[PDB]
Order: sequence, then C-alpha cells, then structure tokens
Amino acid sequence: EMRLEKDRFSVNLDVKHFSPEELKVKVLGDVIEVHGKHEERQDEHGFISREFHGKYRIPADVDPLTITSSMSSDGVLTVNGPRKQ
Amino acid sequence: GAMEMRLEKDRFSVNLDVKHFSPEELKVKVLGDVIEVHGKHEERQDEHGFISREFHGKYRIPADVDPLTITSSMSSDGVLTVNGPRK
Repeated sequence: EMRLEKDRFSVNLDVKHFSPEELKVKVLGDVIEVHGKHEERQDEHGFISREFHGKYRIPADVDPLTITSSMSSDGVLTVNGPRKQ
Repeated sequence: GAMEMRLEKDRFSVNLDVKHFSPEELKVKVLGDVIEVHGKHEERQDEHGFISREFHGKYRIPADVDPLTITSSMSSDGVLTVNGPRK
C-alpha cells in the first residue's frame, strides 16, 4: 500500500505473522525491496511455509539515502522517506 | 500464529489465516490421508510496484476421519478452514 503525501512517501505492509528476524529491507538505486519468510514445521502431522516479495520504485523527489524501515506492534512494516521540497 | 489444528469429538479442523487472498487464488487438495493447501497472490504495476504473496502447507488426516467427507470453507474475516466429521 503506497502512500504519497505532500510531506512524506511511505509503503505499508501487513506482516502480522512474520517476526523481525524473518524480514529483510533493502534499497538499490531508486527501488525498495522487501522479503519475508516464515516456517512452522509443526511436527509429523503438519507444516506451513509463508513467503512474500515486494518491490516499490521511489519517487524522484525522495533521496533514496533518506529511506528507513520500521515495524509496529500491530504487525505492520513501513518503508518511508521525506519528500524534498 | 497463522494456523491452528483442533480436534473435537465430532470433528477435526485446521484453521488458516489467508486474509490477503481471494477465493480464486486458493487451492485445497485431499491426497489420500494428507491435506495439501496452496495460495498465491500477485499484484503488478509496471514500472512502479510489485507484491507477491505465497503459502504452502500439508497436514496428516487422523485415522478416524474419512478423507472423502472432508470439506473446506472461507470466512468473511479472511480465514480458511478445512474440516471433516469423525467416524
């Protein structure tokens, strides 16, 4: 969920079932890259693997070096940077 | 957790969180005495945004559950349940 305000630009993701250990955020050029992987090999009667990949092009008026990520209690991953004005 | 298994006296069930998936994108298969589940969701806007979401799972069916009477359902809360009565 891309969000373009006047003041900032953010990218919000629901990652409720991934711990911070299982998430990675990278920036290369003007592209934000996000990945998550969680596994529950629960015994001999079950398993589940969950995965997501995301790429988001950064607006031209946002310096890619000013980018930061964060995770909240509600289980949301945000990648954001201020817009240069 | 995104998954829980639950044994009652009348039924067996497996609950799953699949909130971000539409019914079209989900697949429930009963393979003998094993349940297999799969979902894949992709949103592309070139050349600006890409999100890809995937899950894969398998569970063993208890001996007193007939694989043939296993049904699945999807709720409005975005929850997938695979359930079968017991014998």
